[PDB]
Amino acid sequence: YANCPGLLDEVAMGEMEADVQALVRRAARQLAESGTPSLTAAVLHTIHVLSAYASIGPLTGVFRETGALDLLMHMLCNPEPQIRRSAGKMLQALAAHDAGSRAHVLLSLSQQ
Amino acid sequence: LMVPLGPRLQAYPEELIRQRHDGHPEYLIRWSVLKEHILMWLSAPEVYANCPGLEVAMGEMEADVQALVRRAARQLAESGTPSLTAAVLHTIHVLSAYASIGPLTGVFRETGALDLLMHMLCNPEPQIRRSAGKMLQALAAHDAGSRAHVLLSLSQQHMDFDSRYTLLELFAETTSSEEHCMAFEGIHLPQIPGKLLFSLVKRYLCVTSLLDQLNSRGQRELEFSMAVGNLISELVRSMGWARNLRSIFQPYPLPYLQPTQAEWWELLFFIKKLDLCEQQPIFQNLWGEISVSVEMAESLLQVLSSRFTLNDLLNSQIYTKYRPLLKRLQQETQPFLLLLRTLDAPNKTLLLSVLRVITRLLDFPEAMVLPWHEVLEPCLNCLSDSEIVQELTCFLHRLASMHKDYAVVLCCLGAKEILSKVGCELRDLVTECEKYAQLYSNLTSSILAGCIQMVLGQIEDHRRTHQNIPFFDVFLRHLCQFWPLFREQLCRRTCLFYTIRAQAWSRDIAEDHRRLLQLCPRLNRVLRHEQNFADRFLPDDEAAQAL
Repeated sequence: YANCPGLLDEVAMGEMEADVQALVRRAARQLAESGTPSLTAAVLHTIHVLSAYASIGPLTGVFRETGALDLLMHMLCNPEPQIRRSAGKMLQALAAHDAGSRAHVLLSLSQQ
Repeated sequence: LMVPLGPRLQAYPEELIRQRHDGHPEYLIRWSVLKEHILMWLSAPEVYANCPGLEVAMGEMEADVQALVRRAARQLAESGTPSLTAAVLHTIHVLSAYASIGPLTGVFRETGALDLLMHMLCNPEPQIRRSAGKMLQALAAHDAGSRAHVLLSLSQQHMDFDSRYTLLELFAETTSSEEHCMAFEGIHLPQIPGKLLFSLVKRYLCVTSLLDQLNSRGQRELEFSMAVGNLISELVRSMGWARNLRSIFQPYPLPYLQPTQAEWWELLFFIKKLDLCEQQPIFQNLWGEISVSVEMAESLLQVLSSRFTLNDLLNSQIYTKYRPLLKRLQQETQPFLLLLRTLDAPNKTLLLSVLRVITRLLDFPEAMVLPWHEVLEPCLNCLSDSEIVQELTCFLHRLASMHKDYAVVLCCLGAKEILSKVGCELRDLVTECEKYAQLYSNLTSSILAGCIQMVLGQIEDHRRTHQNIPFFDVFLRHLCQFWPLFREQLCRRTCLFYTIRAQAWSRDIAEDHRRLLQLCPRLNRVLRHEQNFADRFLPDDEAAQAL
């Protein structure tokens, strides 16, 4: 109020969070099925969709709330190199929103 | 697979982008060149020859996009809140993310999203407008044709020249596709005034839309013919350059060396140029593949010439082989060229008469038909006699006080620095708006490059057709008489095309050895077509030998 006062519909946000939860479920289903390149390409498309979902600013609380972190970590341990790079880009896009997600992600990534 | 392009140039493909006389699915692919990157259209057998390697979720995402658009309808209908714009912005983020997927383009177009973009056109929020532009850019990345359609629906809406400039600049920024992306020339392409730019932009949009939609077939023939003709005519006019106009392969008899429709094409184009009242009698007298006699063509040419831009046709080749002063200058724009040349020459009597005449003639607004602008190059480049210099400055000032479009034309001419070097109010005239020269340069260069892309791509596509767009001779000839750089582009294009075809033929022949007996006539036909191309469209025997 003293220095800069001027600087002072989430249903769709939560809906997209739940939809991303279903999408991550389907993506992990494809990851368990990642023995055929068709499902691998579909999983890459799903990961692109997941990143686009991650492009939001304020919904990081839901993004972690859906427990996407562990699924993403498993995806980083997948032998899909291009998909691994894409997931890394998605995590980096996530990083600007919050630091704690990144810290926990890499920290769990270390204990392998 | 590595493609040997040149002594230092090599190439290699990147990915499939799209699909489509074959009547079969096809594929357009980009190719990175290591020594920029090129784009090409191939066919599935040629794909297997050269590029061997390269579901219900689509339905789910389509339902998501449809429902999202339905929600965004209300998200935009309630644009009266600080949260309204932000929710619309989030919706736009989701959309532009979705439309970056190939299949989503048809869904968005089928979703009536043109209505959404239209509601975005009237955006007082510059953030919302630029976000819609970003969405359109993503749509163009998805598919150029859908982007053309959307921008046309935007164009489907005498508006303010400033508003016109705003809309056109937005469209130029948004539609800077990879095709619109092109190499800077580095050589002086002359100034392009504003209204010419707007008209040519409209024509280019028409041409691109028709070309994308190309694939009875006579409809496609007429569409491509009319679009290419109008574009070539407008580009020649705005450039104004129309006022200036043995063995093919060896360095026994050659079977290919031993062996008009385009005239009818010009005739039909001009008959289409005639209005309904004008064109109807000629069409009735005629009553796309009309067979005629030379006398019939002469009669049609006379009938066309007998009624009424006309001087532009008078400067053509088909005419060879087969307040009153303002209207007069309209009938003969070459008289305007003569006036400009007369001013384009010492003594003070001639130049004084020229200056006084221009001043006393501009007083009548009837100059709207005349361009009155082509001279502006030397009026600032050359002029420095005291009275003469004052007269030139006052003439520029009068032009500035007349038209803000002509003011922008002088702004591109950079009259600010010169009038600062000077008898100075013209500098203040130039100090009206200095934030449009980048727009002028960008739009002009991009449009010229786009036209060159169109012609080169058409020739490449015809290479498989082996069978005439109006005035195409004029454009390629003017570009033929720059030519080093564009010639480099042409030879690179031909090299890639023919390498792909040759590898395809070799792969086919490897299957069965009986193929060569049928192979020989194929080479005959190909070499014949190349010889025809070289004979019709290439002056320098050295150029033909290089090709």
